[PDB]
Amino acid sequence: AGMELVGWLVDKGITSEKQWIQEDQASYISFNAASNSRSQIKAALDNAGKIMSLTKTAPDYLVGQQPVEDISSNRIYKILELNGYDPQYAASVFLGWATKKFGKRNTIWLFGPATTGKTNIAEAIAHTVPFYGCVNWTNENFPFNDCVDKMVIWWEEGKMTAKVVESAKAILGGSKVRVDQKCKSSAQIDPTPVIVTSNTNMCAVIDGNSTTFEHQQPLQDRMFKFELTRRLDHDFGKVTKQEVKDFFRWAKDHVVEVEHEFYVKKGG
Repeated sequence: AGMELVGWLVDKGITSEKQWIQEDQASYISFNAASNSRSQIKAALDNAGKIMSLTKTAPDYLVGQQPVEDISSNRIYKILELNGYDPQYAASVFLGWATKKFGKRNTIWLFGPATTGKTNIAEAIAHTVPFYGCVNWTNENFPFNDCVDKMVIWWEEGKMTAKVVESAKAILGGSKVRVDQKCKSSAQIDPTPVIVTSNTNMCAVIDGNSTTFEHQQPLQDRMFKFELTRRLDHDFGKVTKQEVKDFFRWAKDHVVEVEHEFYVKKGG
């Protein structure tokens, strides 16, 4: 119906024609059944996307709209239990994290070895959302260049530095900050749930030829830490976006009180 598509694209979280085809070819063909308007398709995709990135949030897409029958086979549910965490408890911190419920503690850190699935979970979540940012650090100058107007920020590797830590603490803590880009333009990063993935200590800040833990406690106050040790190995497979969607839906239908602390407990 003209540009009635813009409401649909936003609902499905579709941001590209190619993605549209791959996830729901049938509808692509259905909407364009009586002419394939280059110009119309383009402006719909653009309008959507502007609408998603500027006024929508992580929960609108991470929280699956379908009831979850058996969560026991969900790869995120497994890996949590495997490493000794109460699934339903861990789930609640994730849901609250995605929701900006624990103000300040706006970051989830998955610490552990290379095959423990930390990267497997983080990546599935970042890709489940319409817009996500990756904290580079290859650009030590502007490491947060890709963090504006995103629904999730994935901190995949590297180490903060003395010159960036003040900004880092704000993003990690969920506080609005402006990241000066000299003449060009000072970008503004709004509160965004951040997920960190590392095998090293993320609280250790590099300051030239020395490393410091001077910021350790402030950094620790903004995170929920998980420790993953059980090596999973091939055949476990990659957690899927659908699995991401069910986990958060399950977490919402079985929400328990969460302890506002750095180390996530394992009881249960």
